[PDB]
Amino acid sequence: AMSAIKPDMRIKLRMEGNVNGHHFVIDGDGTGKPYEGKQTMDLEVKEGGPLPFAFDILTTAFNRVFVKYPDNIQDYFKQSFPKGYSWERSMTFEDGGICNARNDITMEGDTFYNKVRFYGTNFPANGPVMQKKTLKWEPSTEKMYVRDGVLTGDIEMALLLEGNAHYRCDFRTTYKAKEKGVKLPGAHFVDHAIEILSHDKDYNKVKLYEHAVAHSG
Repeated sequence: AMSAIKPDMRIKLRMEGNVNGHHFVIDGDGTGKPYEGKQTMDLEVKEGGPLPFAFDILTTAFNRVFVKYPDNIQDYFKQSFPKGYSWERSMTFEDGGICNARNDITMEGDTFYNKVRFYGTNFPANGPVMQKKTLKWEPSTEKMYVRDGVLTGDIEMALLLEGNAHYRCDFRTTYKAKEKGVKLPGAHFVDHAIEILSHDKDYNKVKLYEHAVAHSG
């Protein structure tokens, strides 16, 4: 049988968000190569712009289907389709900032649909997020393992800032296939690299790119 996952897929996304009380809506239109672990999104703020905080804190919320998995590691996410899966994420920043995010991922035809919710709070008014001092996320390694019976990914993240410093964050994401029969994979790692390829001056429009590869170390 031919895989539910097609080698060239489109992506549709809407995020409803609130960071330090600032409400916003962002739409995404993208394409990706699931078996190459590559995807590109064009994002557009639809409400609440210009955003008064660093766009970078949102970008990892804009799907682990787009990972190049070797044949010796079980691919939980590609096995989650056609039905799909969802994830919940906590992001705990070094200065007390805290974000919680969720994505519900479904498939219709050649397109992944993403229903994203994003909540951030406790960011200091003088900190780099509210002051828009971020430059990029550094490439990262996500540790995939089963925690309390649920596939979980832990990441030590780092935002490069203006002025020779990093702003660090702990990610924990829980991943759940909609079909409860999908077998849990063995522990492994996923290397990520996310980058903004271009953006407007006020980040109303952003082009985003991610490359990810799975490995056993």
